[PDB]
Amino acid sequence: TLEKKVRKGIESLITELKLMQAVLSKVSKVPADQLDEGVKIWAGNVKELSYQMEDIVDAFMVRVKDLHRISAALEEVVLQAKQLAELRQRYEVDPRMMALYTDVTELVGIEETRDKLINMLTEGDDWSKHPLKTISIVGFGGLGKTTLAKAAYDKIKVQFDCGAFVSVSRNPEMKKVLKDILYGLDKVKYENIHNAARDEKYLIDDIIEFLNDKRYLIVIDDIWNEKAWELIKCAFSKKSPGSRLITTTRNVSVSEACCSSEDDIYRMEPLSNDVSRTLFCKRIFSQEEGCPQELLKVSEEILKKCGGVPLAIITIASLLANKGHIKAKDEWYALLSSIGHGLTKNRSLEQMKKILLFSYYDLPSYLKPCLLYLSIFPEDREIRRARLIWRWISEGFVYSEKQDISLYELGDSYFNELVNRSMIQPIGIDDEGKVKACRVHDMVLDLICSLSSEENFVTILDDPRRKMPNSESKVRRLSIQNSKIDVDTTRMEHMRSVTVFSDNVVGKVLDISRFKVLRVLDLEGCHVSDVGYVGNLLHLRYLGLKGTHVKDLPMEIGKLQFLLTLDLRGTKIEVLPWSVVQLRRLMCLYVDYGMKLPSGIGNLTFLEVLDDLGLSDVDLDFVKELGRLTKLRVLRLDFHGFDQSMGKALEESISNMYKLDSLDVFVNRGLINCLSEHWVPPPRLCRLAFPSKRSWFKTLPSWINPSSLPLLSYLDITLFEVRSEDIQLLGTLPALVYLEIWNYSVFEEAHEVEAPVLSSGAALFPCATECRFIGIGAVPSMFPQGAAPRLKRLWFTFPAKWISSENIGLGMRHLPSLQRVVVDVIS
Amino acid sequence: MEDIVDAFMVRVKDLHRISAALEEVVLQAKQLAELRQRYEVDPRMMALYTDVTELVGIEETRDKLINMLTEGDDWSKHPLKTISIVGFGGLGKTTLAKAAYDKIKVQFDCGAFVSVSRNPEMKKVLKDILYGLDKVKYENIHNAARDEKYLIDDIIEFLNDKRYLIVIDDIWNEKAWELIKCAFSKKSPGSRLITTTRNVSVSEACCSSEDDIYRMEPLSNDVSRTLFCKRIFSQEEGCPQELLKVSEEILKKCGGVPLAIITIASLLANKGHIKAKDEWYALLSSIGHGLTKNRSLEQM
Ligand SMILES: Nc1ncnc2c1ncn2[C@@H]1O[C@H](COP(=O)(O)OP(=O)(O)OP(=O)(O)O)[C@@H](O)[C@H]1O
Ligand SMILES: Nc1ncnc2c1ncn2[C@@H]1O[C@H](COP(=O)(O)OP(=O)(O)OP(=O)(O)O)[C@@H](O)[C@H]1O
Repeated sequence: TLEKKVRKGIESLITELKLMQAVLSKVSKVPADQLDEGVKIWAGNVKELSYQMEDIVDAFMVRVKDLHRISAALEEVVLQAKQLAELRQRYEVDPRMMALYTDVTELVGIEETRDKLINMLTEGDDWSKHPLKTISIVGFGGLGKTTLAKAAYDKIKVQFDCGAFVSVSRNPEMKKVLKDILYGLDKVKYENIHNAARDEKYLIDDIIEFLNDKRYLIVIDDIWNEKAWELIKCAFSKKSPGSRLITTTRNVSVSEACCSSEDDIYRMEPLSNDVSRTLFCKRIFSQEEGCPQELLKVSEEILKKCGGVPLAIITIASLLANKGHIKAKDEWYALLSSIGHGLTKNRSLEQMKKILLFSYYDLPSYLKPCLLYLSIFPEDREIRRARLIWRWISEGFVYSEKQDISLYELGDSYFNELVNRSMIQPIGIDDEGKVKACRVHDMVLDLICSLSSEENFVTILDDPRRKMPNSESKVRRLSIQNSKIDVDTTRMEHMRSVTVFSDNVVGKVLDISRFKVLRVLDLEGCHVSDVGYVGNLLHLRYLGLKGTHVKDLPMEIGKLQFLLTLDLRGTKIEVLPWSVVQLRRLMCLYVDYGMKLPSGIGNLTFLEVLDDLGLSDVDLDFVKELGRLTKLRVLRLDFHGFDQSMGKALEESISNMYKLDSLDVFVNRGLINCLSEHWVPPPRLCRLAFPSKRSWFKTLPSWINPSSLPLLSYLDITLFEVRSEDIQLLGTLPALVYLEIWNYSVFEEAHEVEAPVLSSGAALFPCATECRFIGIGAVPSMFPQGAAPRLKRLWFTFPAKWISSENIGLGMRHLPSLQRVVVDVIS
Repeated sequence: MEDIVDAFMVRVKDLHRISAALEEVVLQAKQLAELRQRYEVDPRMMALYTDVTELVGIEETRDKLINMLTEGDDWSKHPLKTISIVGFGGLGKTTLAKAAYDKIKVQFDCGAFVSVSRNPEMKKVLKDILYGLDKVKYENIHNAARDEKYLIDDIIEFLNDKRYLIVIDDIWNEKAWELIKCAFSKKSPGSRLITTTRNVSVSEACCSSEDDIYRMEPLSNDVSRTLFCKRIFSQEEGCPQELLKVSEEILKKCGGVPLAIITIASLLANKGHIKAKDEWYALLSSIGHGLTKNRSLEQM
């Protein structure tokens, strides 16, 4: 009856959504420089309609009284889209080229870095008989990559026969690039080469035939989208000893497509603090620095902001001193406040903003919003990547149709794709084995915040900013920050998300239940426990309550039929309500071992990651129940009171799981009567940790074999005894990037540190960067340096009575950077 | 709409439902109309520049081809003849032609390796033929734009009293080739032509005799095994001993196309057999339903 017309209109809305998203993606490709203002205004209005109809369709999906409301809203938004239609019909060089021409005696700190680039390629030019090699230089935004290549280039040209710079832009024309290569080789024979119009191929043949019996040193820079470089590499495919190539790029996934060797990849780092200070004082300051003595702290704090990027500091210095330091200690602070939120809205600085937006424009779709989402988080802090992944999934930024992907690995791939585009610095390694958190450069972060605020993507309340938009109704994302004064929340009815950063004003001034529709709720670090209204929120996906003093949670959580996250670390709650099996969709459950889980967990079939499951006073059915739901990828378990044949029951029921990637079991000072020696492990596994040290195994587990579980890269194992064949067996394993073994009896009984030996094989360690042995003697005279090619640190124990022995054959420099080690010695 | 029409035509009470469906289908047609109005290099070219000492099995077929066209070179007074090579997808038809071309080249006075696309521009093709014949006299021939005719005459006059061995590959739509044939119409004994195409029905448009049409066949199982192991493995195939069965089964699906084998060998060795017995089963199972949606496989 009435349901049929709305059920029919919904997919019409969906088709319109697809068309609008297509045109929005097309119009956002062009830089906001060639795009006329009329098309841009129309695009903004289209974007607003896009949000409104997404909200209507989502309301329909979650709800199905209300049908009348949905129908009325649908007719209204149709009228709006119609009316917007006829308005539109009714009313209708490279910025970095100059840098290339800069005075040589204007670059500070260049010579040493240039020498490092030269002698990593010309060391084989001595005996220039080696096969040709390419040296790739990587970096982010602009930090000397092209200049350094030219300094090196202009230095070593007497000892070759040819050579040229060629640049490749964002969207090259291959014939143009090839004509540029031909022109630079010889400008006489190929003087009018840009007029000849053959093809992409005959001129490749000509360039090949030209470079026979010659050493040249061709350098190509700014190569993006590796598929473009696979054309040029065919021009360089005949044997030519003593010839070399240089490549510069912002994509670190294209550099390994060159030179096939990680030692040839040149990661280059920002300038050091003192070098950056010297450059900064060379531009503004004439010859001395001892005059101010009052803005020195200001210069320190400014140089900290730019970090090390020769570009940022060059631009800021040019802005700061037009003629004899036209500004002093007041507008310096005004600039400092302006950066972070609004610095770029200025003059002579917009030059560099295009150089930074190059990378943002090169991003494909489905990644522009993911990058723009970073504007939510504050200026300088590490951002846990798991938080970003779950927030992205809950927001709707991640989606697919393949059904062979668990929609989480997809988000991880998006994050890694952001990393390799040289836009966010990854730092640290988490407990799951991947990047822990990420940090974004200060200039880039402030620049993207402005770009996001050009539309209504987010809204930030900041004391330095202290600014509000004119339309309170059209607010979707809010980021409360240190500001705690103007907390008006009246006319934000369709609020997509909200998050609060370390504020005690929350709750007493905030009223969140008033947000009838809400998709994620993030409450890191707050001190509020009054959660009794989340039952009213039915669109919620992400609910973060880490460190929130939440003592208890409402019984009616089961109503939140759509839900994907519950983070409950650091909370005061110790028992979950029974109304949690009622949840049908979930992917993560971050709980601590103290809390007690109600029975019925086996119904949460869609669960993807489980963390810190406490097994205390558990019956057999509950232990067996975890095995029916097989979608886990990460599982963390600890226990105190079930150490019986139930252990073997669980150990067998785990093997039902076929998608694990990590595992770790925690137990106090006991033999592991859980893992049985006749049991198949999951086919896929990477981490397999065991962080307890008071615990031990009697023997090396039998199921540990090179045959099964071939993808391991981490052990953290501990055993009572040790054998000289166990180490050899561990050497049969393929990857095992990380190594750690503990000898329990050594630290607990009167046991002597013996010297195990690898008798069989040659290397048994192709790739193990880290190796740790505690209570086990790993003498470095176990094999010549041709055994473990990559091993940055090694730990072992050396008894003092072996000083007089002859088995201590160290002193030679092994292949990896193994000259830093402090071995624990025992008398 | 076509379902509505067929329903009416077969049926002729149903008039009421048919009419209702008619007006509502008109409704979606109109609605979609205004909804729409509201909003407004060759992959196989790089393969040509591949290392010679990587091909496996080219010599036997290449020697057979050379002596089936060069057999009359002794007493080089036989009239010119053409050889068509027929195949599907990638079976080195182009590579084999170049392998033969690079060997018997010193014993001709001219020669050109010229390609034709799906939709050729005849002026471009003939300019390419001219440029390959002599790169000095006809250096900037691609700039000059006379017509389809005078440059054909230029070719004909240039090919007076010479033996050339011109090879033209990837001819589709024989109506294209019958224009090129007029370039080679004067008697020129001791000179020959080589033609490749994925369309067998345009080969009998060439050479007018079945004995010259060269059907070419996929690789044998042994040669396919050698090429498959040479790309992935280091030097010995008997080292794994445990994915050998998976290897032969996955090789059976490619059959003998040096292409499928080359793509699978590249995709299956990212860095020294990235994993075994699991991803190889993934690629065996992924044939049929989703293997195409993958990475660096789109190039084929
Ligand atoms: N050591 C240095 N001393 C002084 N100025 C420098 C130094 N290195 C770079 N610059 C200047 O900083 C600007 C950075 O441009 P650069 O040549 O680094 O671009 P790039 O590294 O190729 O980055 P992009 O990939 O964005 O082109 C240029 O003006 C350059 O001259
Ligand atoms: N016998 C061989 N040994 C090794 N590699 C080969 C062999 N034959 C072809 N290849 C490789 O496989 C691909 C074959 O290209 P091919 O010559 O088949 O194109 P083609 O026959 O003209 O077919 P298409 O109709 O696709 O153009 C190239 O990558 C070639 O290098």
